[PDB]
Amino acid sequence: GSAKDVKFGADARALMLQGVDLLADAVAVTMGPKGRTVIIEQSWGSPKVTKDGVTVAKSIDLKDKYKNIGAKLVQDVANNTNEEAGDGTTTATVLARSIAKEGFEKISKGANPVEIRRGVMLAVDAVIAELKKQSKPVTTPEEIAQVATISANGDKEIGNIISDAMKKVGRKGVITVKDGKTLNDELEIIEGMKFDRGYISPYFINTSKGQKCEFQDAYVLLSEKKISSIQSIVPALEIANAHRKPLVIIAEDVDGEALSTLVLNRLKVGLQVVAVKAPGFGDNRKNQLKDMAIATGGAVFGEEGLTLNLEDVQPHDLGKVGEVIVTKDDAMLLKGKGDKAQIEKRIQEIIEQLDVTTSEYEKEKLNERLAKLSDGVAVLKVGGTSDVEVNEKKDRVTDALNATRAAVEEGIVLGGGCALLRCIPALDSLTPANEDQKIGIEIIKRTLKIPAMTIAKNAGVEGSLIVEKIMQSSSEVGYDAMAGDFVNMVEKGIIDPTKVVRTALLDAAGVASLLTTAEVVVTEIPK
Amino acid sequence: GSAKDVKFGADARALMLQGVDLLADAVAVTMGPKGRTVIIEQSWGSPKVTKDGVTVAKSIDLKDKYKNIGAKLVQDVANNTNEEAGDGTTTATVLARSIAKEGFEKISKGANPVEIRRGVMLAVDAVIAELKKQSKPVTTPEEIAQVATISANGDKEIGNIISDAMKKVGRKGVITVKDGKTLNDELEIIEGMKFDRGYISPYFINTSKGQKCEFQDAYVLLSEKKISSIQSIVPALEIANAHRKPLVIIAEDVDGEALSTLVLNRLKVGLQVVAVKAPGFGDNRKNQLKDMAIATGGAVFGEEGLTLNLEDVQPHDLGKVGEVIVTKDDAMLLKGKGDKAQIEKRIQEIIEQLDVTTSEYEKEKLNERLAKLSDGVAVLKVGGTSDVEVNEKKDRVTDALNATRAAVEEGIVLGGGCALLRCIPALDSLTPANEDQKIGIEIIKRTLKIPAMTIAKNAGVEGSLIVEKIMQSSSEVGYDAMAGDFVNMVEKGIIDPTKVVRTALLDAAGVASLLTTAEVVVTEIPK
Amino acid sequence: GSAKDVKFGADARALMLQGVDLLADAVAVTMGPKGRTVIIEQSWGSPKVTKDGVTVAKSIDLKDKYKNIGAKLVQDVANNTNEEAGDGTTTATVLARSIAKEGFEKISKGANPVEIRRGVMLAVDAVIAELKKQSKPVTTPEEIAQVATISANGDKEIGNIISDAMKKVGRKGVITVKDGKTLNDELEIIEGMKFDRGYISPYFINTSKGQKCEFQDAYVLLSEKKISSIQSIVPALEIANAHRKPLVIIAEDVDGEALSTLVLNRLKVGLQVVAVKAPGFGDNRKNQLKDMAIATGGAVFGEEGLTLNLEDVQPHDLGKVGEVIVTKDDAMLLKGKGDKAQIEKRIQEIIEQLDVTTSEYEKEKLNERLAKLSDGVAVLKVGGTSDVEVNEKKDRVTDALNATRAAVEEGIVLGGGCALLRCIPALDSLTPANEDQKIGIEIIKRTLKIPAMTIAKNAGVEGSLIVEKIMQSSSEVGYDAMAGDFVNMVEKGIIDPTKVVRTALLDAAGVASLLTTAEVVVTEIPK
Ligand SMILES: Nc1ncnc2c1ncn2[C@@H]1O[C@H](COP(=O)(O)OP(=O)(O)OP(=O)(O)O)[C@@H](O)[C@H]1O
Ligand SMILES: Nc1ncnc2c1ncn2[C@@H]1O[C@H](COP(=O)(O)OP(=O)(O)OP(=O)(O)O)[C@@H](O)[C@H]1O
Ligand SMILES: Nc1ncnc2c1ncn2[C@@H]1O[C@H](COP(=O)(O)OP(=O)(O)OP(=O)(O)O)[C@@H](O)[C@H]1O
Ligand SMILES: [K+]
Ligand SMILES: [K+]
Ligand SMILES: [K+]
Ligand SMILES: [Mg+2]
Ligand SMILES: [Mg+2]
Ligand SMILES: [Mg+2]
Repeated sequence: GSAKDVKFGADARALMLQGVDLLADAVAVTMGPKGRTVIIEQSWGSPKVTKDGVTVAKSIDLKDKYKNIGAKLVQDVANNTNEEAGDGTTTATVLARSIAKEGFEKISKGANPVEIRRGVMLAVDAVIAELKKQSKPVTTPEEIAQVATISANGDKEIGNIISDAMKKVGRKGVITVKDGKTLNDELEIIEGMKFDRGYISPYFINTSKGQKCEFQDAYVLLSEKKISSIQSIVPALEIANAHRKPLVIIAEDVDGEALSTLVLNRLKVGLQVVAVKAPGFGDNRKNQLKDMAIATGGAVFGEEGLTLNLEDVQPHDLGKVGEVIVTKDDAMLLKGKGDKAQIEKRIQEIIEQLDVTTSEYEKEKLNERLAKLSDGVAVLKVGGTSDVEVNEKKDRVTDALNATRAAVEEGIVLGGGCALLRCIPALDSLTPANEDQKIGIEIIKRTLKIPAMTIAKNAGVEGSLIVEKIMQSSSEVGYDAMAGDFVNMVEKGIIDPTKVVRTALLDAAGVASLLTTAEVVVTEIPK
Repeated sequence: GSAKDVKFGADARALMLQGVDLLADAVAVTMGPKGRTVIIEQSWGSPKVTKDGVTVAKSIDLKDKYKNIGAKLVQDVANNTNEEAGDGTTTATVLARSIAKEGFEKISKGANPVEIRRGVMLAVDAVIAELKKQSKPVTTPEEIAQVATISANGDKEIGNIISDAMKKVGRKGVITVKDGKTLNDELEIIEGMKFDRGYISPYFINTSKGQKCEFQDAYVLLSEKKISSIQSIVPALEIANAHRKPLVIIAEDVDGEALSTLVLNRLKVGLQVVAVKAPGFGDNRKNQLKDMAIATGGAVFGEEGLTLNLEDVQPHDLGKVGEVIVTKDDAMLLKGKGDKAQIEKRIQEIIEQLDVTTSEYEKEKLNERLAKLSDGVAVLKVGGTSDVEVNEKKDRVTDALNATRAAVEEGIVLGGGCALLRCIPALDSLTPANEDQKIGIEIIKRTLKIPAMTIAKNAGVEGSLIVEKIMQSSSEVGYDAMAGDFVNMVEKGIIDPTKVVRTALLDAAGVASLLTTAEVVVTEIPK
Repeated sequence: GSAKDVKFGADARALMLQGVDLLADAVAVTMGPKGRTVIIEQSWGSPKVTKDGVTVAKSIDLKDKYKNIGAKLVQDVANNTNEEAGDGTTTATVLARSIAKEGFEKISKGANPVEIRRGVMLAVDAVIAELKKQSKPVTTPEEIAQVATISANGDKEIGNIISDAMKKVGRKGVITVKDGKTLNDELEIIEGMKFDRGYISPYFINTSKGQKCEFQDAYVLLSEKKISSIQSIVPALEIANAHRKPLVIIAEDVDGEALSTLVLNRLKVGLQVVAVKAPGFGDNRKNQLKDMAIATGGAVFGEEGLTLNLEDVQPHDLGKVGEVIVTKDDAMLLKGKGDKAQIEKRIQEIIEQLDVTTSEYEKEKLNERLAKLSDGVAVLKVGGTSDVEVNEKKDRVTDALNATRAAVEEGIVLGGGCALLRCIPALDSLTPANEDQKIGIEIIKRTLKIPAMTIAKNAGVEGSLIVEKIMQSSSEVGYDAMAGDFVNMVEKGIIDPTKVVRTALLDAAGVASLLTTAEVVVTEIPK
């Protein structure tokens, strides 16, 4: 409806490339062991100091809307890489800038940018196949410590404490990061669990920093049926809220009108309540529900056997937890106030059920329930002098945790950008169908050298010479930019998760190759 | 006396470097066989298209006076290289920019830039000594053709015609360049003379294109003594007024009172007249005077023997020339209208004088006089379609002539910037006296790679990789950027004059190392 | 000196292409039999209506200096085509625009525009050779009338009167164009003379419309020797001052003081005088001076035989002419007041001298002198109702005369742009040395279709379809754009001079391929 400005061809592509180049130039200074930090002014308080690429990317918006379009596209690259992998956002940003620049350079009258994008996608699929060929699984805790050390900008203490938390809890166990009042980082093992169901409505977020709902010493209400009716929730609301404590409502399916009343009580008067869907798709749902009620000290409502209704609720039928953390994709409970003897009885019942199962699939669920109820969770308190140092270290510790989980689930490859450098001969064996696919393959081939060049450039040396010497060396030799010398990467611990590398490459390639197909750009005229 | 703006330290150096970088970025696009051209708008008509570095440097002035200071200093580098060598101005410009940038980067509180300049000078002296050690004298006309071909941006026709002109006339003979009316270039051999005395007053310049006085079918007046009195020039100026041919007055020392009269008659009514000092010191001066008089048909006035006064001049005692060209440092006569028999008698007299002398010093003067009478003068007429193409081609022809004469004088070294690349181990063997001299030596060492990197960069390849592969290769192997491959440069003809390389390096180094000593910049406030 | 603005690469090239495109779009509307006219506002009086391409080109200057540079370069193309051939300036303009656009489109990082220019020159040489093979000489006066009709925008009356003037006077004879007081054009045969020597000083121009010096009923002074002394010109100038007829001074060589006095008298008080160099080299010069002194009724001064000095001049020793027209390169006398018996005696003497010559070179000079004395001068009086119509028609008549003389000199080819279309297979049989020469050859190959496409576009039809059907037809078939149908071009008389076509192509190609080598543009900042 509003008036629009329309730009065509080379001028529009140059303006979007200027926006892409500005955002990527800001992001790229943080890459590698010799990367620097970015200070972002916050509107409410102290400025934020970060080395995290997606944090820098999300904080940059440009007044020129043509440049802002390219900035938003590179921001999409960084955000998608952060959501899918939790690391490698700087790598994804510089790869996206490289693909966008080399694709913009190749636009001519006879060129077909859609087929160039098809060649880019084919080359990226070939590189991802080569990366999966080069990947090896993580077998030792030393590799875990090395991955967490590299991902935390070379901090050996973070790698050691993450390796210790993974040894004490498990490789698939849950580890969380929260603020510490001391100067040094500390690791504690406490009671709790995490399940992979997020919140149902986005109106319960009272902490806008992490988009999560955080309550302490809250009631948790369990039910086998869907907690729906007004005569089921309103007396429950009165009993739970009116006991000077918050409320957590775990149910099967919650969609309609009662949560709108919950949102009305949250926004107008300030009801501290949260509602989460229950996990499971069968009898495992009921088993985890009973385990929840035993661990929190609460009771199952609307069950088939006892038939306890939500119309008659008593305060002794509600579980008490020391903390509840609800995010978009998962929620978790800390320090339930349930009886220890009942938890031990349920654990022994789980042991007996494991002793009488051989289906090789219910054993997995029973072992998961036993690990959820037995070994506890890991909490990392990040020390530091001030809030800015603590937040920067939180960013690095979260990066290290995400990269360590990715390395556990999908293995490791050579770090320092050498893994992408070793996939160039896989591109050399490709036969393009036409000239535009050859252009796209060559774009990806010249893009694959960019992360190692950026890492070497941030170290103050010439990146092209370093990359050439890496390619002329054997397959195990790369460049330690911190020590500034050519070493065996595996024995020096400079390794990357395979998932992070392939996620960054795919997320950069899709958006940047889509961007290079543009001929016309339409913007609103500024008012 | 006007108001001034004063800037200190890093901001002033950054603005000066911005001006230096702007001028050097404009100049550097013309370097090498794949360099491009610069179009400069002319106020009086058609724009000029040039590949010549000093023309681009002279054509750029900046409104910001802090940037304009650095622009003027780099312009001084280019102009000094053009005056001293006639070639290599683009190389001097990029070397000066490199030295200025690395010197500005290395300035700290404890740094002493004067001692850094001392270390720069010591390193440049070492590199020039290595260049003299690496030089090879020119022995074959094929080397002459190769030098003239390389200096003329690679076309073999200019190199061949310059080689033919130097075969017909001689290695030390005089060759001139002027406009041609045909499409193709052509070489002619006509009879004439050249001596190394320029004009005495700058008011005789009629052609502002080359700051030279050009007359055709002109009178030549000769005298052994100084043409001094007013009554010595009143018959001469009366004959010039009464015979309609421009007057060339060659004398010993001309100053003060009647040169001012010639200026007055040139500016008010427009008398075509020029005054040149006589060449030689002693009997050689009067011998050359008699040679000029008998070659042009004129007579020597005020001589010791005949005692012919300047008060009584007859029209048959004045020489006639088909052309006279008077530049700042030399003068030339072409097509003297003298008797052939008298010239032949003078030539046989010179031969007989040589036959009875063995002094081995004035034998050189006698051979010079015989060459001036008998060897000939080459004229290159540059063909083309328009004035812009003709001027652009004459730039390269003049560059090739200057480089060929320099190669005759001082020999040849490897082209493509490889000669400077082979002087890096000479810097590696130096022991600096202190830290600042070490800084200057490292500045020169990193500067020595700049010309080859610029040549490779203009060829569309990565200059650092090319320079690394050259340095890892044998001493005879360099990079042909025209063919894009690594070749033996002597047998492929890619060679440079030694004088051009050392002149460009010295002229860049002195000015740029003086520039890097600055802390305070004082400019006038614009009105 | 003054502050400069420097632009790099694609933006500067786009700005100069905008200037080239604007000037060529203005010029191209006048092309062909259905071209339209351009009105140019004049500062002093009525606007000028023209179909002439170089007149439109020289009248356009742009405030944007970057666009004005390309405008000046295309103006140089048009001016060089007008000077060398006198026709085909619109064709040269559109060819130059085509070459500039296609060369600007083909510039990339790896492209070498200098070698592209070399390929352009090689392709243009091949096309010019093919045009010379395709050319045929003019044999019949019907071909003369057809050429003059085509060049005068289809005006058969102009072609007929030019053919009649060439039948009465000769194909190599002299024909002049001036204003007429009637409505229709007239042809008058007078007795007069023309030689190929222009004025010595450019200060003698009185009519700024055509840069020519025109006097009526003028004195003519001749001298075998150079008119040298002030004592030689003072009797002549006192006669020309007293006896009051404009003074034509024919001399051997004039460069000095008396011409400065002539210029001073021209500028201050207004002495209507002209000075022209003497034609010929040797005894032919003396014969011509005696011939024309007798033909004008004057006398030869300073001769070897009679020895008549320039100090004693009488009014009966000077010739009288009805008109004198002195341009930059040639001069003419009309209606010399000589004795008929003396001219007849000299003509019979020339016949007697022809009867005793067999060297086949002095016979040519004697026949030329006989044709000068007895052939006659044709004068075309151009009719019209007003000055603007007369000026437009005189532009067309001058174009027709230039094209007719070019067709006499070098023959004819097919008109309508078909001659350039038939040279495409000559480019198809070319093997380029590298990729850049291939790019230049392709540029010239696509450019060769532009004139016929422009002619068809001005006719209101689709040019590409017409050019495709011409190329698919036989070699003698072209497109009559006036009749709008495909005909035999020779049979219908749609023919062009070969010299005009090759001159336009060469003049466009040299400047436009030089322009496509630009990377940096330096302009003056406007004040
Ligand atoms: N000592 C080292 N030598 C060489 N490369 C190293 C070294 N330490 C880390 N790297 C490399 O640096 C890269 C990680 O850099 P960084 O963490 O700053 O960026 P990112 O993972 O792309 O983004 P972000 O952490 O901002 O989400 C990896 O490729 C890793 O292999
Ligand atoms: N085919 C080639 N391969 C490699 N280097 C080459 C080749 N041809 C020329 N060169 C190098 O290019 C340089 C000359 O470039 P150019 O003439 O443009 O600049 P310049 O001599 O520094 O300055 P200017 O000519 O503007 O006064 C020399 O170093 C020469 O060795
Ligand atoms: N009837 C016709 N059919 C086709 N082509 C024609 C016809 N008459 C003329 N032409 C062509 O038109 C062109 C002449 O156009 P025009 O005279 O307007 O331009 P020009 O010669 O390039 O420039 P200018 O006359 O302005 O100096 C020639 O190529 C000629 O062959
Ligand atoms: K980073
Ligand atoms: K150059
Ligand atoms: K026209
Ligand atoms: Mg990281
Ligand atoms: Mg040069
Ligand atoms: Mg015409």
